[PDB]
Amino acid sequence: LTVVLIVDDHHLIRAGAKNLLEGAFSGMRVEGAETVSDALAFLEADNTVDLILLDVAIDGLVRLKRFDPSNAVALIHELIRAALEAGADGFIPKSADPQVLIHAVSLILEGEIFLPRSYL
Amino acid sequence: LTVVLIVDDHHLIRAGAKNLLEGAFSGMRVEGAETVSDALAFLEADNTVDLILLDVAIDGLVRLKRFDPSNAVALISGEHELIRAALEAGADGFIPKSADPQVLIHAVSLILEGEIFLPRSY
Repeated sequence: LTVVLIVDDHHLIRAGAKNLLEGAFSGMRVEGAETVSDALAFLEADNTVDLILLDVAIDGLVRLKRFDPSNAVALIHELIRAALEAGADGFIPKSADPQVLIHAVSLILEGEIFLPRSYL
Repeated sequence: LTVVLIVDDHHLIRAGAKNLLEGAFSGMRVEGAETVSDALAFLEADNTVDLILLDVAIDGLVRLKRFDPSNAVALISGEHELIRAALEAGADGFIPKSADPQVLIHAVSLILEGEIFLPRSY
């Protein structure tokens, strides 16, 4: 089972991501947290994940990597640049269509990085 | 997929329950929470579970049941008044910490089927 933790303070966002990703991927489970601090407590209690999608600040990213750099963390120019330096595995616009999110997640789960073309 | 949340501040106690339960039941995923507070945040976020195993205290049981009565909640306790208080607050079970692993499996089966486990002591 693939496990993605979405860390965002709007239920609509976390549920949209869950419905999308669980529908597109066969062995996929999406769990939610509302804050960085809630995500870190989830992670201490031994709950393992393949990827964290983290809402946007860089300090959240730093905290989550500090806990366990073996977890991919992707965010959802300066920001992008800063994120990458802290070890972000991706940056997905919230404006991006379903298909982009699905394929960016695939790539990131395979060890690749997704960035928006604006940056590139 | 059956989801059991273990609310216990002790890594080995969590991992012990996860290995045992996932080992015994084919459709089961065991998740952890450090404290009742963290368990209530996880649940408010709209993460769903089938059964909550709470380490022991009664207020925590009370909080969890007022929050989502549709969740079964059983106490796992290192420790008659206590059990009695628990049941009145609606606990679905009380499993001694010193219980044989196989008793935990069978208590979990019963609790999921809508029954109550209580130790013989009581």
